[PDB]
Amino acid sequence: NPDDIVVLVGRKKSGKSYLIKHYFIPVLKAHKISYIIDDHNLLRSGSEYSKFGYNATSLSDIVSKQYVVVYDRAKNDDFFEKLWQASKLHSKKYGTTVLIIDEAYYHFKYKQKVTPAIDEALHANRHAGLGLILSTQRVYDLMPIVYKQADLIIMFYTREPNELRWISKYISAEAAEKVKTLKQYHFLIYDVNSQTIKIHKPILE
Ligand SMILES: Nc1ncnc2c1ncn2[C@@H]1O[C@H](COP(=O)(O)OP(=O)(O)CP(=O)(O)O)[C@@H](O)[C@H]1O
Ligand SMILES: [Mg+2]
Ligand SMILES: [Mg+2]
Ligand SMILES: [Zn+2]
Repeated sequence: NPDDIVVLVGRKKSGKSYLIKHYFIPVLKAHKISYIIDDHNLLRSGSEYSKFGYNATSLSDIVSKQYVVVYDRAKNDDFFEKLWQASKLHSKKYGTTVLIIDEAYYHFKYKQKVTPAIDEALHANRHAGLGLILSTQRVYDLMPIVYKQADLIIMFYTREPNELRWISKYISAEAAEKVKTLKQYHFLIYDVNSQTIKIHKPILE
């Protein structure tokens, strides 16, 4: 489902962005589904996702360009609110769109303020015609309501006790047990709605 909320959790170099770049993005593009990437990581030239769409420099670009990448310099509440409004208008034009947010702790941080945009993103995304892919490094980086509102939660290896406790409490105790034994680039997929778990082999490319 293009309007699903998907959350990816994995340590640095776990393979979560690789999953976005070589599974999610290709599948979206294959089904002719548009996306907007909120990118926080600068590279030597450009940003991490520069190759994956039009590098926007105005709000107008966000609405008009079918595949769009937004480098987020301010990384604040005001920016996400503006991006969300522009994403909704983008969705009006291009139909159901996935908003991809790497390093999502900038906008959905544990104990941060829930703006109107955040509340809408997590509760009214389908009506807004927007799916979400949210990515973070530790489970406890984000507001627990993100996991309660997700449709799919993807997790790579961890045995960190606070992480396991969060997973047990807000996601699934079965997930908390199974995440401990994942090998490199293997991942667990928890379906929040069916309460089902599948272990996935590393993706090819
Ligand atoms: N399924 C897979 N098969 C082979 N190699 C993989 C893989 N998934 C990830 N890798 C390798 O691991 C490296 C790091 O992957 P990735 O960038 O997805 O993790 P990450 O997003 O957590 C790092 P960062 O914290 O910088 O964002 C990639 O350069 C890739 O070469
Ligand atoms: Mg990454
Ligand atoms: Mg130890
Ligand atoms: Zn951002």
